[PDB]
Amino acid sequence: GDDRELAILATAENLLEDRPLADISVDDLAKGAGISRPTFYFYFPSKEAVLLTLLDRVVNQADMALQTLAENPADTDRENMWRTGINVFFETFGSHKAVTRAGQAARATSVEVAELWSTFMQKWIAYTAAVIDAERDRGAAPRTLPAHELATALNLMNERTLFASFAGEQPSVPEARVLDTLVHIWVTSIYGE
Amino acid sequence: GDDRELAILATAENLLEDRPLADISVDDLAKGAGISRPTFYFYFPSKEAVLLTLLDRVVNQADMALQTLAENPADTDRENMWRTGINVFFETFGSHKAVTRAGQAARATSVEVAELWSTFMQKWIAYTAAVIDAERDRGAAPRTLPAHELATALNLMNERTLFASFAGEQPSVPEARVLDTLVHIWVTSIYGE
Ligand SMILES: CCCCCNC(=O)N1CCC(C)CC1
Ligand SMILES: CCCCCNC(=O)N1CCC(C)CC1
Repeated sequence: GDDRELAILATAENLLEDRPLADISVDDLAKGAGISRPTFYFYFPSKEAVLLTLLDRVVNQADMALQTLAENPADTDRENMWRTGINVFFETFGSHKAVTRAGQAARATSVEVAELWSTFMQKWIAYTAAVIDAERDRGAAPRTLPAHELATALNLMNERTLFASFAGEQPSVPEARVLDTLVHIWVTSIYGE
Repeated sequence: GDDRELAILATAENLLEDRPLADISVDDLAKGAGISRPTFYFYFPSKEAVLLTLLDRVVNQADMALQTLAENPADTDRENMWRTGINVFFETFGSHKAVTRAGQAARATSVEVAELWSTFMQKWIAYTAAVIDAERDRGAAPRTLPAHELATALNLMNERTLFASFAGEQPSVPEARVLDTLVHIWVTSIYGE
């Protein structure tokens, strides 16, 4: 019923590991899901609408996990608090590299993708800034930069840096080193005078 | 003679302020340069080869300026040393926003662009790492992260962050705040324990 939808989504994610969206046809999506081309079009208006949904589930999965984290503070030092948080994005997006990769290229092309990306980045930065302000109220962090400006730049560091390594871009931090690399820069910029 | 070449380049840069490369024709480039379509094709094989050259001159201008900077150390504190360096990329790319913007989208499309980007990023990161290692040998910076890993992440922060503000992306640091924002994170991650 809507299992067909889930089949189209899985087919697309599987196919995107091996070629870009450009070299995948609706034909290829329908085939994989075991439906006709016109039945495909019942569920989605384009291959692009399939990417968008994929990215939507990845982004919301990241977001929900961060909500679960924020509701249950891990009992640990500040370094470990930040690491646990950044890890939500490392694991989540790192488990969906094809979708991550395709979503990011699609930003230049698709206004819906760009907006979806935009909404969640705003949210996570807002959250980052809230935690930093809390850390300054507490007395644990110095009032250096505007919290929102710092949060913005740290989050953009994480987008670029997580995605370069996920794609094996030259240059990039190796994936097995990227978590530590980011946490250092976060902790040191948030706590440093 | 090759003034026609310079005319094509200026026409393209002027046109790119107002629409993407997709909505600019070879016709539009030839017109602006005051040549025929076939004479255009004498000088460049595509609109894309025109972008590539544009980006090449922007990137080399950035690079040469950093070479001039490295050869003549500005006599100042460490914060100001880094700021002066990051400023080379702020000013250079910030004076060529249309080209910057178009080059970055073209990375997903054009393998020549991606490689050109790749080469210079490797160079600037290598330079960043060399300066940090020097700062650790001097005794001025602690041996925290692997210098090259740190350099990689800081440079990727700068790419993403400079270009988001240049494009007025939501979200982004405002352009009049981005220099200070970056220098803070650099100095604090390089000098911090
Ligand atoms: C895919 C990267 C998108 C943004 C990455 N943001 C990020 O790392 N955060 C968000 C704030 C949390 C407290 C943990 C750190
Ligand atoms: C367009 C951004 C590309 C990379 C930006 N790199 C950057 O800011 N650097 C390079 C190292 C210098 C010592 C100054 C700081």
